[PDB]
Amino acid sequence: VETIELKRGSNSVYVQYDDIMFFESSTKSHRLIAHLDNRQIEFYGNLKELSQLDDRFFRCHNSFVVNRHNIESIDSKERIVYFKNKEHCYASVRNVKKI
DNA sequence: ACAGTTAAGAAT
DNA sequence: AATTCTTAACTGT
Repeated sequence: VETIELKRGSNSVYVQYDDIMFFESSTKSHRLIAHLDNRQIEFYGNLKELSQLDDRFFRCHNSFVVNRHNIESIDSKERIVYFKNKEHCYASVRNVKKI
């Protein structure tokens, strides 16, 4: 069991670490979006604390924390991180080396 | 180094 | 249970 509580104010949703492809910032202030296989969950959190949960969670961009276990491939020239579910996000110039 | 954008603290 | 203001730290080139 590697469970994370995604706190939502009137409720919480619980997911496994490896259900999560990546996290990004929401356009709602102080919310993030957890990208699961084919669902997304909005919750209260910050990307910094998620990257500190576990070494699989890597801060590849100011707006993205990726789950290394669910990365399918990486285009290092375009700085695109592709996930097993066929979503993608971006790594910043300063962080792309380290993924 | 630069001009523009944004994550997350403080308050409530 | 959510929202704004704020500003240091980030962004790509």
